[PDB]
Amino acid sequence: DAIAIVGMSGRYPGARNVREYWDNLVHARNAIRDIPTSRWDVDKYYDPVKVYCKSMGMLDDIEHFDPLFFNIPPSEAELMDPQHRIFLQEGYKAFEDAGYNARTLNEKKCGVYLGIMSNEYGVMLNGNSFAIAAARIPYFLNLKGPAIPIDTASSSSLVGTHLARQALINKEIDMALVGGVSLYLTPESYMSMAGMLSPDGQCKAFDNGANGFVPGEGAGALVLKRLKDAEADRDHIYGIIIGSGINQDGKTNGITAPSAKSQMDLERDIYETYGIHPESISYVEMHGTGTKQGDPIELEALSTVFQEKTDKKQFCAIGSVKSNIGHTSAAAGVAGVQKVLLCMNHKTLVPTLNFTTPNEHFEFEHSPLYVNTELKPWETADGKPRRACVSSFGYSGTNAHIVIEEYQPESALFVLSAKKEKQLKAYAEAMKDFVTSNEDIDLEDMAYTLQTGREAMDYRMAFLADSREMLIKALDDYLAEMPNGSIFAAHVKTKKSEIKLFETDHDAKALLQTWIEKKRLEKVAELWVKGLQIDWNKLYGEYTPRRISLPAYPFAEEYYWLP
Amino acid sequence: DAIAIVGMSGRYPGARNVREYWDNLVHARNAIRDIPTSRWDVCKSMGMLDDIEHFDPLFFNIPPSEAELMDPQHRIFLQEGYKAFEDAGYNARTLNEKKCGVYLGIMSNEYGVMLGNSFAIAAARIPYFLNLKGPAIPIDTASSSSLVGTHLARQALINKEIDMALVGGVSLYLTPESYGANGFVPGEGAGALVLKRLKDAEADRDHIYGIIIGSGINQDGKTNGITAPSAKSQMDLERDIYETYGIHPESISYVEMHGTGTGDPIELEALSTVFQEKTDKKQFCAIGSVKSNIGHTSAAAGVAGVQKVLLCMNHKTLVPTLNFTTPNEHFEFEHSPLYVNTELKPWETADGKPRRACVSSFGYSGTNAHIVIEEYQPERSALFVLSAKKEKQLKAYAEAMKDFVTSNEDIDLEDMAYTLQTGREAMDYRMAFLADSREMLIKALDDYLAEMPNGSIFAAHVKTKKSEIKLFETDHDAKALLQTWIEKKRLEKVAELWVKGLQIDWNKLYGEYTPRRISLPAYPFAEEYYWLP
Repeated sequence: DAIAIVGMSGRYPGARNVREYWDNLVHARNAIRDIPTSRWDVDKYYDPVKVYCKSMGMLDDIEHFDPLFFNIPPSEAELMDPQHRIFLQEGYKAFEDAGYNARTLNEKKCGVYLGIMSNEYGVMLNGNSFAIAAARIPYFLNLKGPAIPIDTASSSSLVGTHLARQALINKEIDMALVGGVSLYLTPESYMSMAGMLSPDGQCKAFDNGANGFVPGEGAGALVLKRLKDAEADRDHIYGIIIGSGINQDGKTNGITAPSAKSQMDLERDIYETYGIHPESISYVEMHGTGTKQGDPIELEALSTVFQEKTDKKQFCAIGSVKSNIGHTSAAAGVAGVQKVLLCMNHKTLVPTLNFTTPNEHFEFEHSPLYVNTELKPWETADGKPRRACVSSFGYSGTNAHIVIEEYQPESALFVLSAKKEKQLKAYAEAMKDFVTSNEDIDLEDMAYTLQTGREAMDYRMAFLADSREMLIKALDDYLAEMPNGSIFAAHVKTKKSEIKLFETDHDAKALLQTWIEKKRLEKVAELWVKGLQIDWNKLYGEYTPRRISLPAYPFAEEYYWLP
Repeated sequence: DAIAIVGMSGRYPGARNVREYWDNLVHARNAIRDIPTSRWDVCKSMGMLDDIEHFDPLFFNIPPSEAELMDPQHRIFLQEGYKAFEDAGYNARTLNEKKCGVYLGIMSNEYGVMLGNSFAIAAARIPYFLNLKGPAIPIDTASSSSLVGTHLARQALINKEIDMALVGGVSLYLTPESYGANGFVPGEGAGALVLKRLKDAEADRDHIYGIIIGSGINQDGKTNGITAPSAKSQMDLERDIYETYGIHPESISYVEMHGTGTGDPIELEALSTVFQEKTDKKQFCAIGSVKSNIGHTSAAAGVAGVQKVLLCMNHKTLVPTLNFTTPNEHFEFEHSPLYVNTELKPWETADGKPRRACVSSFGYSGTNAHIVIEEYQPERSALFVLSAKKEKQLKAYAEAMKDFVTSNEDIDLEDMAYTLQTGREAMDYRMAFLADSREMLIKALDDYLAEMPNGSIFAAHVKTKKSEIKLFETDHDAKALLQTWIEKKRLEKVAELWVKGLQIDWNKLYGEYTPRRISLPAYPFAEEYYWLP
């Protein structure tokens, strides 16, 4: 039936994580910049009549990777497509977002469905196949569901979502990691203009000035489970997928042109199959690429389908994050899904950009649809969960559309760890920022997530806190190296002898067990940082807190490029 | 539930089509040859396709100059995919707007680099040409690709998301750069299957090669190096399929192994262990690998193995696996359910049970597939018509038909005529004739090709005869006379008119015996050379 989204991670232009993404959306920020000479010299390719677009939504630090984290030799990292490297990182972080770690993922039947559509690095070099890109995560984490790359161009990551959903519903897998990654490394690729790109370097989605898209870069991942499992497992749930479908354009006027009729059939068939009335939908993240003949076709299709079922007018807001970040290609679907989930979580709609005058080939006034350009509350009537759709159409003519529904659910000991001390310090910084930004964080849920939803790695710190202010101060003291008697820290490999007593003696174990049961947190903390395995479940009696989303591992930022 | 395979087409080393492929398997032929300098200047061996440069772009409404810029993987699959539909007896008219998915195994980009050529487009060429409306997805899981695609198509069909699938794979080895058991020899190939729900295939009176009764896919996960196999994943994959679908290993009498000649002992042990969990019976399941004949055809490996199995079932015959002198030391056969079949022999089954077989396909990225196939057990002059887009191809079509009839002494003439009438598109160059036996049919095609006058043979180019058939298209008495003819047995008249362009309602030829579509030779494409510009 319903598929829960239980974890997410993303990296988009202007946004290193989904928190910065949300902040950028709320503030109507546009991330598109001129391409710098550190990528390639646009002057050497630019002609106005060659490339006619000089702009891109670009990711920062595409060369950065933490190969040692993944048991990969540094020299092999230079030979790996950065698409692979960046997805490996984001995919891993999505699992940590959900509160799953290597131990809890080991041997899981988790499918991996990866949207990917380009091979620039591998060519520049003359390991880098799409097959291997999709398999890196399963190899690392010892997953056992199928690992399949999907290249249906810009619908890839939504196609992958559809396949994962079907596999989950058929019980062939028990979890999925779905995602997409796109980079534009070369003037040659990004180039293919084919007439596709905007000379102004903006996706003017829905606007009469729409004249092509601006390429964008990105990487994102979602972790999916059947809703009944997610509820039994006490996952945190961002939203639910309640319908999806894929089809083809078939014969169009040129193989890259869209089909109104296919888009209508796709949407109608989904809504009929899954019993979804268009009146119940209040937002659609459109494919919305800002192409002159594409945009009106999309609007007219969707509008027509909605109007078959209702006479209600201007009840469904439409937008496209491509107006913020550009066209992120194989990652486009996952970027749109994330935007929708964030909007649902905060009960807020955010502006779509670059919209001055409606496209002349479509009349909005008598449409179910309207273009939302305002930051505003996402209102819903009565009890009802919010619902939204996401569309993603590819140049090869394979289309996808999904429907998402809002999910409506019925002293603490803080521990942190990393593979290197420098990354522990970066972790503490990330947590301090997060807590600073999130004044309402539930401290007991946060601690419980750090205890049970993160792997205990070799460099450790821990401390007690009963409030946000105390928590912030401990992290500050840790970072400033300023003495604080409630902060503990150690490198596990250095403390083996100091812990052995509690691992082998029967009365020591019984005293440790008693300590954990009577919540003697200072004692548990000192021993944990030294490497002692703590049975965290024993800390909790009648009441067990819940896993929540927290910042995920701060990878080492080591540069690797062509050998 | 069950998925029917209603069409196939294939092009492998030494075999231009599935009929030659079968002939080569029966005779234990090995297609591996030394790589010639015309490919590159030289492992010096490959299972190679012939004339990989050849394409018929005009047939596909593609400009000849575009053809040079198309990855021959795309071109060749477009041809084989099309032909699979014609094998099944479907044409552009009957496929138009069908919800048919396309799932294409493909794992290399050599041409594009040497130089439109994305995997996404490769999968979309057929849907664009035929106006298909199911999703078109390329699959790159390396050598398990075409079997992974078969699994996905099967699940979409079961879930009613599509009403037909075209599944296939294609691999070519174009560059030196991308290139007892001692490793594999690379092979080239392209193959396609057409799939439907069994209930639809029976209602539609399709011819059915076999049925898929179970499939699954999984991953190796963490192995010792990312290209190493996992015994445990292979076992879990097979066990899960057999349990999910209620399949007893005792019922299985052939397995087409992944069998790359590297890996081999892990595969044997896994499958043997799974079977032995459920049965004590010894040496009842033959194993083989067509990679011994044609090399490792990579993305196409799964489809090549499935086709071999279907062909074996259809002819109730097991064929030798090659290059086997002594068993791999790391596996003991004697007390195994499994035995290596090296004989051409009858495929025996007990008390009228359908034969069952499995096909395994494992990729270097660790995504595995396995399917289970079951044998399907089904419950006067004729008017032969042939047409092509050019006269030269019409002649090539007539030759292919004459060879087929010559080779097949038990062909049902009424089923063949029916297939030509209802299962082929009426194209601009036309011929037709009457025949009431195999001998007369062979003689008519011979006469046609030898240009010997024969009063039973008609032929025309449709664009040249327009004025001459208008008399029948619009008049109500003319339609009645035509309708009368489609009835008092004057096939000669129907034939003359058809070749000139008149649209005939073939259903009207049949009262309440209606023949059945069968497999016949498919379009003989123009063999035009296109390579790098």
